[PDB]
Amino acid sequence: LKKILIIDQQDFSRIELKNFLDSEYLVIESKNEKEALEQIDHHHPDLVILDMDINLCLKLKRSKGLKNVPLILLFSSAIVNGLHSGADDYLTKPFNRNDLLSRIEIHLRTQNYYSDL
Repeated sequence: LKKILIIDQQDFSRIELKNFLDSEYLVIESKNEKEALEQIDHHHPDLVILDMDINLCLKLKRSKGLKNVPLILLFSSAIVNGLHSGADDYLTKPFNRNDLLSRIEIHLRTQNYYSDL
């Protein structure tokens, strides 16, 4: 199973995401920056999903544990202006669960593509 780290301060949405993703992946939850970074050192996830409600993209990207690991940013209702750049993909909230699952699968597939390369 591929590993997905979710970072979200809001417990309700964090749990809704993990419950949804648990059927397909090994899912690690995190509620803040320090937890996230610690989970990265301990588990080295294959993909990271960051909810804006917690430039954290940069910080995570400036981390030796995220090499070749895509970051997906989820944000509510500026990013188009360039703020919080550094992520590999951006989904607005609420997100279509089926579209998220598709992007995740495509990003991991690309990850494998380069691994096999």
